[PDB]
Amino acid sequence: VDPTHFEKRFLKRIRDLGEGHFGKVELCRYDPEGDNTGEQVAVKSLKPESGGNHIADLKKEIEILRNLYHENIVKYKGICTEGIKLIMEFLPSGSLKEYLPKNKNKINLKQQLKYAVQICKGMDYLGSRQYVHRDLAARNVLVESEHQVKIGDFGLTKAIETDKEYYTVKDDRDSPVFWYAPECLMQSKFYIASDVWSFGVTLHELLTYCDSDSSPMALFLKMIGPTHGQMTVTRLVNTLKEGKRLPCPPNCPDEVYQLMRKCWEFQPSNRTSFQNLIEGFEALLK
Ligand SMILES: C=Cc1cc(F)c(CN2CC[C@](CC#N)(n3cc(C(N)=O)c(NC(=O)OC)n3)[C@H](F)C2)cc1O
Repeated sequence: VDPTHFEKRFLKRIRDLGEGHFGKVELCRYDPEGDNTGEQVAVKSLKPESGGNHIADLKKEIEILRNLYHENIVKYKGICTEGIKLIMEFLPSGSLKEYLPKNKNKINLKQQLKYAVQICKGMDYLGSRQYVHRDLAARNVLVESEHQVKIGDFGLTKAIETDKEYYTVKDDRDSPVFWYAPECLMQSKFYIASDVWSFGVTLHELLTYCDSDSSPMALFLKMIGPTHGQMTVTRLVNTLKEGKRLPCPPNCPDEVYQLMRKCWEFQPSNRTSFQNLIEGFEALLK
């Protein structure tokens, strides 16, 4: 028996956990014994279509996640082969986006900063292994417990070539533009420092308990105009070049806001590092 080999005949679909353009993530029970006692798992699969081989990308995502081992990175469980399905642990609390709005009374600033540290430890591990995530947002941060988060999705993750500072693409811009650094929006280049920018926006989300009326998309559209359509991104790049940033979350101490501002230095080289963030948060927690 290979315990990472999940037979289709035993993998029972329960419900959708999410959708994207090219695929979905479903709650399944792997129930070899057929009595509903099998373990619940999360299952990423492509909708039958995926031309610009989404299959090749999913296979590379599976290979990335199989070889990540960190307590703040969602666990690989295995595959289901037919087309292929990525099986992961199921975290029934879901993302910070579903959990924080329901648990503000539970999650105070101290716990928010611990979650901030744990995201940074995840992200520093992925950086150490020469990857750029390119999609760091609260919707991609899963709640293991009141005390623990894990980065839960690697759909856009890429290897930076050895002796390169960044990864270029212009694949499929369903891009999360309200999470992206200017060098990402302007020149489709992604540095580790780009994920640090993305982390500052995710920190803002965590500090606003992912309220939809304070979302980075809501607040940016207020700054530039909810109009604009095909002009949005320029207008956003314009806003950033003028030095405009997301405002301090209500009740966020200036010293936390100042760590978030260091994520948002226009030049990648001018940005804080994940290691420095962990230090600044740990300082604030003592
Ligand atoms: C084909 C590509 C593709 C498809 C997609 F649907 C998504 C979108 N997506 C990612 C995984 C997601 C969020 C995270 N992190 N999630 C994982 C779990 C879990 N493992 O338990 C979970 N739990 C949950 O909601 O519990 C109530 N949510 C959620 F499914 C959304 C991204 C993609 O690249």
